[PDB]
Order: sequence, then C-alpha cells, then structure tokens
Amino acid sequence: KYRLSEGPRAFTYQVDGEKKSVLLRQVIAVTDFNDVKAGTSGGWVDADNVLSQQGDCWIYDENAMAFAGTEITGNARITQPCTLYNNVRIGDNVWIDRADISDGARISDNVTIQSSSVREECAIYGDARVLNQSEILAIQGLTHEHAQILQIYDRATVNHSRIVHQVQLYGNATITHAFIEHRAEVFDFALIEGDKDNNVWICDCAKVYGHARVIAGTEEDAIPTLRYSSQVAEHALIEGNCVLKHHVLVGGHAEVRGGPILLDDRVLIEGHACIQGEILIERQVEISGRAAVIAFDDNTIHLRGPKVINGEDRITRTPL
Amino acid sequence: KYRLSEGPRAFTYQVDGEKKSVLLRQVIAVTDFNDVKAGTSGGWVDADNVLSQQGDCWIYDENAMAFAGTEITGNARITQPCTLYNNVRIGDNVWIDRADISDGARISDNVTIQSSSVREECAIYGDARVLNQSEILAIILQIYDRATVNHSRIVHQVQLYGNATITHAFIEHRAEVFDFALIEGDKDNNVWICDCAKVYGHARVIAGTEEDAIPTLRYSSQVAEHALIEGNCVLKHHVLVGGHAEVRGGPILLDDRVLIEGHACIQGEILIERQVEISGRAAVIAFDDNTIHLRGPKVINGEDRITRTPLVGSLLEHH
Ligand SMILES: [Cs+]
Ligand SMILES: [Cs+]
Ligand SMILES: [Cs+]
Ligand SMILES: [Cs+]
Ligand SMILES: [Cs+]
Ligand SMILES: [Cs+]
Repeated sequence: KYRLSEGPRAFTYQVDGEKKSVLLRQVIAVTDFNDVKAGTSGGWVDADNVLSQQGDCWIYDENAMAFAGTEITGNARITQPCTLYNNVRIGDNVWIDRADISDGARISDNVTIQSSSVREECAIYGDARVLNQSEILAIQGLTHEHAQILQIYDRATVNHSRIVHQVQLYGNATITHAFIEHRAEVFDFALIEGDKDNNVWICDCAKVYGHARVIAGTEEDAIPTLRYSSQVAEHALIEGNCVLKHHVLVGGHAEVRGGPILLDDRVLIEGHACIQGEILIERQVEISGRAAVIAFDDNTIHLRGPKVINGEDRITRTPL
Repeated sequence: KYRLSEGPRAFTYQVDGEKKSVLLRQVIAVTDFNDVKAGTSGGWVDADNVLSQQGDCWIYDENAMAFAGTEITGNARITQPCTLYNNVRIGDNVWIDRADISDGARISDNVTIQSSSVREECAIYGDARVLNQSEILAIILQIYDRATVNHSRIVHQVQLYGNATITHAFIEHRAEVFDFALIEGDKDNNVWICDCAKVYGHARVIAGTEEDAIPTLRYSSQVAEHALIEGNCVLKHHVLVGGHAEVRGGPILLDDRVLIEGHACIQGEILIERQVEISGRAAVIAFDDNTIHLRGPKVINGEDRITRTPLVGSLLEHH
C-alpha cells in the first residue's frame, strides 16, 4: 500500500549510445508493510502496475527506475540505484542490490543480482547469485534448439563474468572472471576461475561439471579455452594456457597445465594422467594411467595418434 | 632373480650439506620377470636384502642408489636416478621415477613419487600421487588415497587424504586437507596451511596474483563445505568458513570466533574478529582503498548489505 507522486520528473538511463529520458512518478508508502515505514518514499515507477500493491516487494532507493512493462511482485527488494525497464519480471524473494535488468528478463525465487546487468529474455531463478560487475546478456541464438532461454538457476555463483547467448549455469557451480557464451554449460561442483590477468573462455557447446576445475594461469594470455563439444568431467584439473578442441574430454583425477597446451580431434585424459608443459595432443590419443607427459621448457611434445598412454609411461620427448 | 656386480665402487650422495659416499655393487638380471631382459644392469645396491629376489620389483637406472636398510619388495618400480637410503620401505605397486626417499619413509600400494623427496618416517599409501618438485619432510605424516601433491612441501604431521588436490602450497603442522579440497598456489604466491587447520569439503583456497596475496590458515581454523577463500586472506584462531560462502579480496583477517556460512560474500580489505556470524544472502564488500571492520558479537545474516564500517553496537564499545 503506497501512493503515486503528484508531479512527474524526467530521468535519464543509459542504453546503446543514447541518453533516453522518461517521465516517472515517485513511489510513496502509506502503511507499514515490511521494513518500509509508512510515509517514506521509495523509487520512481512508470505507472502503478510495476510495483504490485500486494506483497512486500518495494523499491527503496529514491533514484531507482522501473518503467517499461516491468512488473515487480511478491516480496522482491530493490535496494540501491537500479534500472529495470522492459517487461522485466521480478517477483518472489528476489533481491536486486544495484544492478540493471533490461529486456525480457525474469528473476524469480531467492536469486540475488548485485551491481551487475541482466539484459534480454532469460531466466534466473534458483538461489543463483549474480554479482560483482557481472554482465548477463541473452541476445542471439539462431538455428539450433528452440529458444533455449539463457538460464542460471540453483546455487550457481557468477562473479565478474559475462555469460552470453544460451548458456546454462546450475549446479553448485562457481564461476569467476570468465566468458561463457553460446550454449556452454557449467553445472555441478564445477569451478571456473580467471583473474585480473586472464579470464576463462567456455564457448560453443562445451560443458564443465564434475568437481572439475578450469583455472587460468598468470603467464601472458594464459586463458583456458574450451571451444566445441569438449568437456572437463570429474576431478579433472585444467590450468594455464590450454585449448580443448572438438571431441575432447578430460575427466578423472587428470591434471593439465603449463605451457601452450592443445587437445584436438578425439582425445581423452582420464586416469591420474599428468600433462605439463607445451604439449600438442591431437588425434585419437588416450592418456589415463599414472602416466605422465611432461615437456620441460623450450621443449615441445607432440602426440599425434591413435595411441595409448596408460602404464607408468613417462613421456618427456615427442614420439618419433 | 639377479646377481651382484663383482667389484664394488664408490657413489657419493647429497645429505644435510655433506658429500657422503657408500660402497655398492650393481644389480644384474639373471632371467626375465616383467620387462627386464636377462643380462641387464640396473641400479646399485648395498647388499642384496634391499632389492627382493621375488616379485617384479626392479631398479632400472645404473645410477639409482639404495643402500642403508632400504628394502624394496613386491613389484615396486624405480625408474630414474634415485637415492633411497636409511630405513626406507617400498613394496607394492608403488612407482618412483626421479625421486629420493631419505629416511624411514614408508611408501606402499599404488603410490607414485616423481621429481620429489620424502624424509623422516611417514606413510604414503593410497593411490597417492606426489610429483613435480614436491618435498615431503615428516618430523605420523600421512598422504593416503587419491591425494595429489604438486610442487608443494608438506611437513611434520600433516594429513592429505581424500581426492584433495594440492598444488604450490606449504602445509606444516598437524594440518589436514582431505576430501575434494582444492589448494591452488601459483608461481608468485604459495598457499600456507599450518597449525591444526583443515580444508575439507568442496572447499577451495586459491592464491592471489597481487603481491603477498597468500591464503593462510593458522590454528584450529577451517574452510569447510562449498567455501572459497581467495587472495590475501589470513584466518587466525577459531574460524569456520564453509557452505556457499565466499571470501576473496584485499587484506582480509578473520579472528577470535568467526563463522561465515550462507551465501556469504566478503570482498575487499575486511577485518572481522570477535564473535561474528555472517551467514545469509549477506553481502560485505569494500570498494577499494576502503576498509570495512566488523568487531562482534553481531549476527550478519539477512539480505544485509555492508559497505561501510558499522558505527554502532560492538564496534564502539567492548565488554
Ligand atoms: Cs568466447
Ligand atoms: Cs557445434
Ligand atoms: Cs601434473
Ligand atoms: Cs607456513
Ligand atoms: Cs595449536
Ligand atoms: Cs563474493
């Protein structure tokens, strides 16, 4: 229960290289509902219909804007200067701390968005916490499977990352400093960790999902890059400058790191396989025992294949 | 099945800063057991009693020294120049590449040791993997399962034993890391775990890229469940992080009695000490040169938002 201001006021809100302006009216309480006391003014709404007259949902900051088809229902909270405009949907125990929800975005259950941006039609609904300069942007998605709308929905944690097209985030996944885009998926106790020097690139259809850890290195451009159908699958550990290509899966208690590493065609690392240095594994190779393949430094090992590496195979030089 | 070289020789061997030397005789095959062809010279032993005449165990490098009371048995395999001396034990599927077991070390089962060292009496026995410049130095010390030590130094009585993954860290005292624990140091900053701490859930203590950004665990302190500590973090006394919390920022010091437990988000140069529990959707961020301080007792749970030192209660008045 609140009332709309008597007089409007223009407001500006950034978009794509423009300075749009909208006539909003200030929201003002009337009775005490939750933690808002009767008489205190909150945010400025486009036209009562956005801020449901029911529930506890409320816009606290006197700068916050909600003006397109946006509808804030339930007990959702809007704490600081935010801007949700365009059939935006928020309405449960959702909490927006200082972000911007733009186009057809639906935030639900107990999700949390803080100082981040959610743009188009996507759905964030678990207990997902999207925060710290993150940028969610579900825009394209040509010819594949029907509007597989971009989803983040369980206990997924996105920190300073830019999730794009139709990506899915959902286990107890932890994503930090990375770029996930097309239809990639990360979703169990998966771990994505970039840093101030290198991000993490999960691209096409790739997926990360065991207790898998895809961490970035500190060397220049040490950017773990998952490119196609690839996937890190169990207790696997990928670190540093690596790029897993087409039909590639790393999954066991495998560990990959060090110099320029590339995996292509049909490759599998799955035992206690240890791979370090600049290695170029490319064809139908399998590495999965207690085997180790280590390229010292100015060296470079190149495993073409088909071939198997599983016993205490100690490779430290390219086959010939 | 093998004989001993005829004329002994002298092989020196590094120790605590000395150039000691022992008289040995080369082990030579007299048959075929695994992948050793008859009439091949392996490494050097002190007196047959070290390498077993049974099983498949064999010393493959003509430099490998095994000499005091080192008893190698079963199918043990020792591949590169190795130095096993004192009261060593090696007798199962174990594999030793280019390492040096030094004193009363006991390596069993499938364990692997590569490019590393093991000192005083300890026990390495699951399918544990110790590799790439690691340094085991017990002063009992146990690494036992699918553990993974990478270029790290484990001392005293530390236990490593689940599917735990250790890389570039220093774990000292009676410390323990043992489940799906991830310890990730790096070329600029190690990860230090000392006293009686424990990292044991899906917990993750990563290191920072900034200078001295070293995650340190120093007492009965412990990172548990689905936690994540990163950068310059130091956990003093009775601290218990765990759950879906997340600690990662500038100079962070957790003291007295602290509990980070929900979807906790602590970032920046934060100080939390007396009796505090930060366990809800709670966000505790300090932008930059900024520094937030949370004394305690105080419960920080609900959708609470903290970006400035709380100028009330336990902050402006102790006792
Ligand atoms: Cs990308
Ligand atoms: Cs594809
Ligand atoms: Cs490795
Ligand atoms: Cs230490
Ligand atoms: Cs102690
Ligand atoms: Cs955080």
